[PDB]
Amino acid sequence: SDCRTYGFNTQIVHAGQQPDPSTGALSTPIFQTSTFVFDSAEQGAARFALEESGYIFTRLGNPTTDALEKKLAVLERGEAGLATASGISAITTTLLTLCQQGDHIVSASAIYGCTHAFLSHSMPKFGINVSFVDAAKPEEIRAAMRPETKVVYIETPANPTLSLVDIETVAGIAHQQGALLVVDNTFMSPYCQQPLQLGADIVVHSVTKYINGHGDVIGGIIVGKQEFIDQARFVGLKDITGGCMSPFNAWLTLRGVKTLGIRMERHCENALKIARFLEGHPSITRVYYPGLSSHPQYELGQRQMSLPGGIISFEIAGGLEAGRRMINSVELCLLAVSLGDTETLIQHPASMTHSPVAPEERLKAGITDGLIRLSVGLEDPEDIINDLEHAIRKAT
Amino acid sequence: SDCRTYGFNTQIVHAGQQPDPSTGALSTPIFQTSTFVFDSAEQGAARFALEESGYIFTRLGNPTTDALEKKLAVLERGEAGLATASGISAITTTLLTLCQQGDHIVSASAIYGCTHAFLSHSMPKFGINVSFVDAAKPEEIRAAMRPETKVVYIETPANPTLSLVDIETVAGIAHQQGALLVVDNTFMSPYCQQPLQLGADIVVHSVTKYINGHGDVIGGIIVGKQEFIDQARFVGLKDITGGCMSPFNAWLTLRGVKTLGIRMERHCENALKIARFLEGHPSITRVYYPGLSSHPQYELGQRQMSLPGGIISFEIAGGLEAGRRMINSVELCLLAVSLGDTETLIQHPASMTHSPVAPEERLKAGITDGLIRLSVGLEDPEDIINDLEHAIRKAT
Amino acid sequence: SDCRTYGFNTQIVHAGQQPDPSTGALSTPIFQTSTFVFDSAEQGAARFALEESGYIFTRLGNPTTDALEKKLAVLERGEAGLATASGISAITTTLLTLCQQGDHIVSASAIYGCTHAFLSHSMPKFGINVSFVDAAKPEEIRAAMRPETKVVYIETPANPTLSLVDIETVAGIAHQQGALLVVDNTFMSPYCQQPLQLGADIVVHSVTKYINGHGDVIGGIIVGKQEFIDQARFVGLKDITGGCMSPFNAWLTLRGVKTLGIRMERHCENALKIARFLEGHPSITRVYYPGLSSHPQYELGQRQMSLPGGIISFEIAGGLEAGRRMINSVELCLLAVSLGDTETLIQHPASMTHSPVAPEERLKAGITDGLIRLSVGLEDPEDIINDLEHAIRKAT
Amino acid sequence: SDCRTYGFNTQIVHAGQQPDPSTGALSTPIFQTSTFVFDSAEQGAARFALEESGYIFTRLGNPTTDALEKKLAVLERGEAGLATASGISAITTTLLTLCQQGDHIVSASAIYGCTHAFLSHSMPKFGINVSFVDAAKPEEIRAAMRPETKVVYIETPANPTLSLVDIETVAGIAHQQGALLVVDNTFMSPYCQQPLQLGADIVVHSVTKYINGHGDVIGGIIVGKQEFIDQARFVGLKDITGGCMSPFNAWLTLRGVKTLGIRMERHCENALKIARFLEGHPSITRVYYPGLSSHPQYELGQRQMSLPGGIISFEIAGGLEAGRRMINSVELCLLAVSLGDTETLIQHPASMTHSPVAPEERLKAGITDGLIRLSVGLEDPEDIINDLEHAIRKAT
Repeated sequence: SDCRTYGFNTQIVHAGQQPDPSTGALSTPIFQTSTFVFDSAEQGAARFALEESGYIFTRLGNPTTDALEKKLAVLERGEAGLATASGISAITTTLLTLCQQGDHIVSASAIYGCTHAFLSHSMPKFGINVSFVDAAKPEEIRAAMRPETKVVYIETPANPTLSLVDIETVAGIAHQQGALLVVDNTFMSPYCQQPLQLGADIVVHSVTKYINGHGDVIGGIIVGKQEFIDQARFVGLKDITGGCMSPFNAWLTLRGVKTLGIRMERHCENALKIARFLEGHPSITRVYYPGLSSHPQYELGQRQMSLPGGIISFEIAGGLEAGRRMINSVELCLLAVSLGDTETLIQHPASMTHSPVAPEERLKAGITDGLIRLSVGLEDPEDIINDLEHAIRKAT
Repeated sequence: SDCRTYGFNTQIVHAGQQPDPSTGALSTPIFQTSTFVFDSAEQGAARFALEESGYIFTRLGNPTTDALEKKLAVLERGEAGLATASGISAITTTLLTLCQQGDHIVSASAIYGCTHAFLSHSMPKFGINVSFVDAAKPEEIRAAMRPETKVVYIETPANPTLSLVDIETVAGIAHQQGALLVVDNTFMSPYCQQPLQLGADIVVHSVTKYINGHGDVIGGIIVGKQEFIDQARFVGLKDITGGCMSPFNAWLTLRGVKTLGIRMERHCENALKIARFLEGHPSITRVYYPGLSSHPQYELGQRQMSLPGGIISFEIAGGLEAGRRMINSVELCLLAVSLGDTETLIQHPASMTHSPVAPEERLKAGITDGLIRLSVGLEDPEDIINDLEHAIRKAT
Repeated sequence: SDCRTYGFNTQIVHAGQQPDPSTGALSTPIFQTSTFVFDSAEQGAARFALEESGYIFTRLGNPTTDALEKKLAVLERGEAGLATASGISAITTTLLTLCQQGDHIVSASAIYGCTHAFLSHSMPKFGINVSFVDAAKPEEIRAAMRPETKVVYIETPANPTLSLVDIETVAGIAHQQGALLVVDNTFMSPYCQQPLQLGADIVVHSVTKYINGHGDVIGGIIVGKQEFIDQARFVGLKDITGGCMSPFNAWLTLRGVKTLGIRMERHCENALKIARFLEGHPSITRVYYPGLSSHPQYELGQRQMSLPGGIISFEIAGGLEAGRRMINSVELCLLAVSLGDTETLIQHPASMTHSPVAPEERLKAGITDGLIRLSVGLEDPEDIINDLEHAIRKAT
Repeated sequence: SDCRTYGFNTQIVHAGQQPDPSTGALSTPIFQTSTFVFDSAEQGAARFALEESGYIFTRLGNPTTDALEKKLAVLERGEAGLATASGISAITTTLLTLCQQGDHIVSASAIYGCTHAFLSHSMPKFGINVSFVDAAKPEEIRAAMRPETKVVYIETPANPTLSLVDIETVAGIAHQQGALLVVDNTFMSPYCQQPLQLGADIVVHSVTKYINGHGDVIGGIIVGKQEFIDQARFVGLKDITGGCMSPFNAWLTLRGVKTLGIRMERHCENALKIARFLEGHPSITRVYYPGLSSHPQYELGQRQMSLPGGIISFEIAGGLEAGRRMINSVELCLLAVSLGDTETLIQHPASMTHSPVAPEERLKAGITDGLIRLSVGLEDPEDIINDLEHAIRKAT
């Protein structure tokens, strides 16, 4: 049929893929090649004028990476996809394709840090100005728009305390004033949230996280309309960042994404159990998780997301020293700064990533001294709860 | 000892590599990982302040890719290396790290086309102006410099007719006026030409070509001083292009580069034989190759390069139709647009890549109707000559 | 702690694995090496006398493949593991290590065909005789034992009609007469059945099927006591079959097995729904599935297996021509002879694999003209049922 | 044309390979798949009766590994090839396919040790007897043949002292009495020696050594007539050893073998220089190398081999303690037991591999206390000579 017609789990498995026409191989072959041969001089010009269907060099396009791009276009309900070297490269290829000297961007403040440096330092050095706002208050977005504004940029849920942004409302706003809305959907995956279906124009992900899911690939993807994707490919990728994905990396992420549905169901079932345990514990002051009915935006969460996610933040009694003790006493959870792997990962920003930042500066950035972030994996939830209970008790 | 002390062939083999300290594995392991675990909260902050020796996430750095970077630093005689997703990404990470709105660049006109689009369209859209000149005349370089000029950019040899640029003379010029010189050494590899030893500040390569050598990796490398490489890594890569190399790609290129010396000796021995054959053939009007004593810059070539290279251009009698016939009649050489593989590759720009460009426009770009470009491989030179003789005879 | 202490899902994730001691890499590195270097002459003899802990050459042992072997030892509750090139190599390395000229084997008749050729042709040519029996009747096993009998060999469930063998009862029998029991657990995986816990001495699997799960690796594993595994390694592998697993293949199977629990739960949930649909359909004469209470050995199944599996056989009304029509009319299920992949696979032995065998010969081998075998995947069960209903209706 | 018509270097590059018909990809794709899909029930039976051209499962055959097999068939001038998991598996698949209970084998004594255990212990346990002789004296081969003799087995050159066997003379002998001759050509590669052209029936190699050449693959190949290769595939591989090669391993060895000609020329040029240096050194008692005119079989070497190889053995003054000191004092050569890598490898059997064997037993096995074996790599020969001179001087 057409893969766009089956159920969502059937699409995760089949979309963008078929048996190799030449041999019947069921697995997508790894086309680990730099160049592609023509059968005549005429076929050579046909392709080079983009008139012919074909490949020319991998930096431009490849059969392996084309399969991954078509799969993720189906899952997010967009026209076309484009793969990239990193999550960062997906966001920069995007915004450097759209913007030029004299343009303006409105951005959420609560976004990924490497993204925050690109927007606050690199963009202004090329003539592109950025205003940062609290995107949980849609009126702040409206008040910062200018006649020069080309793009509005948001993430949801947002780190470190998992606050939300009302995608449908923000899209309407940006579009009223002739801007595009760009959403980073890395935290949720297309299994749990679909920003294009709520009005967004372009969606980006680090596949490094849940879409791959196995902790062994650095990569990104951009999904949107065909006429935007063509410019992102033939200008942004080709003539600006040079951030292409390797064919082996595309094959590993096609392999990881086959299990996306069954991994997201288990991540989210395990995280709800662990968040209820932490909510009842007398040494934990706060628990930030969208699935708990005390979250300040619980009802928006219930309309916009099909599940509440695999990430939890929480605050331990006793501040900086207590969080340092808790982290040093886990024996099953692993200390690391990534997320979305099959193993449970834990980190304590105040004593780890943000140790050089000044207390009152982190504080205005949402990061208290006792805040711990947990990426819940696929282990038995009992075992994770037991490791947490033991480390909390010691710490406190 | 110190790898910087052995002969050049010994360095190609050993530099940047050692047996795995943990197991004795002779091959560099493939660290195909997205993240790295800390043993305590304290080790986590140590590394994050860059105080500690270690890895954090692969986008930033990885043990596999660190080996490739250290090897190529040794071979070019530079302080440090930085690997990247493509040849394009090496050049863009470089120039976007150095330049900002209001700066100026002086560039050769005879450069790789994707590089020509980045410089003529993308840079001016960010506030960075570029002047193009004929770099074989060092006076044109001098006359275009301005008080705003940060960088001079050259390739040598240059495509499509293999003209040269006097690296030592151009370095002196740029430095007199306080600019940096950036050289693309893709065509020669560090086995045949060493731009840092002649005065250049930074060297870039597509490893896609000879450094890998096997037609199965898209990649780049930048070599320079440690204080420039640190900024290219922690700002250009991390916060601008996001163009990191995958660890599998770094491992394949470490494997390919082991044979660089013996491949470059054979490429260059085969190309001199084939260029002498073509020079004596009555249906060939011109032969462009640095090893023929009739090349207009033969003596500069003899001082700056240790061998004359594996690439040849040549013009066939009868213009456009004759070149189309010749290309369609080879049976051993393959039609393709890359170079530096183990197989011999042939292309005819006028009927292939540049068919949509207007005759008189290509002409001013050095490309006549009869020009063919040949990348000589590792086959028996007799067999390649026989395939050429047969196709020329038919065509003409 | 000790991985042998956590819950089963925690073990699937963590057992046999840890962060790389040298770098902190979370993913097991790929040690794609043929040899290992010594630091002195003395360390060289230490290892060669097996006194020292270390590696020597990969055919013998490797850090990547050692991780997979230790994981699967934990999951089956055995002392040690040994990886191999194929499912076949696991069974042959096993039985050629145990047996010699003049020995005897008692085997089930209902086993995998390539195994049936090794036992009926290759073994007798080396002096080793084999008696085949119906292993669902434990008295037939007892009546075939001889004073020379070293090994009893069984599979359960068994193909093509999914009959069972009572592992606990057969172990007791073999042991009473001083033989070992060897069980092929390929169909169930250690998530659903644990033969060593019921009395078996040695368990073998093709990892090609569910343990890998992704249709991209050919491989096997043998699990047992350390003193048997040492002989299988240093004699059977080293001096008889030479069937070692590559380190890349071990890394892909470690990656696939991370999801084993969540894949087996979904395979088995989807297969029960599809088997109930087929049981109610008027054009299907029989349905063979252990989860249906009409299976002749339902209660044994309920004691020995934790779930009923992802495989179903069934007979369509109208014999040979009807089965050929049904197979040619599916549009989502794929025609192929493997099983345990993420995609649903279908086959019709009478018109496909066994077309050259004589009707009455196949018949005595359990294979009727209308028998179809289905390997249920991870797609939406509604979509699979709809594709079956459509193809059955046409066929019939 | 037909690849069988070009020169030898052209064949190393091109034979068995072509651009992918479906996409034009120049590199052979990696078909990393376990199964292959049929388009109808009829195509399924066609292939299963071996009537149709196609693949079924990788254990049996694969497009990647088929390319490697066809290349090596061309290079050795045989009809067909068959790839395998290890060098050992190539030899065992071979001899277990040919022989059965009651048969006899005549073998050289001076062969690889793992091969010596298979022949002296495993074969007699299956009813197959073996007589060992000194194959440098063709009369000993003749005197051991019996009416039961099916196969004669030789290696040349032979380890540890590089003595030779006259292939043409031994073939004539075996054939006079109706046996097959099987030659292990691992030490030479098909670039330097071609046993099928001198009368041998079957040739085997470990590709682990020179054919791969890069120290990162364990593998083997068997080359012979099509009717022998078919039985080795459909019976020996399928029903006896199960020793198939993975498709990634076949792709790495296709990539390594592209440089075989240029690597063997440099290995052999470097080894002749190093063997002349050692021949003139007053602390070295003997030098075994086929290229020195004092080798006892120099003239046979000059007729049978096109170059003299990359391996050297030599004896240091002072016996066991002197060899232990020399090995512990090299700083560029690496201590290891493999050979044929791009790095120079050294070993001292008496203090390393054979430390547990009794002095007088090793002695009868050709191994004196002072014997060192050197595998010469691709480094600068000056650097290797300097490292040897320094270590010899200290030792002595």
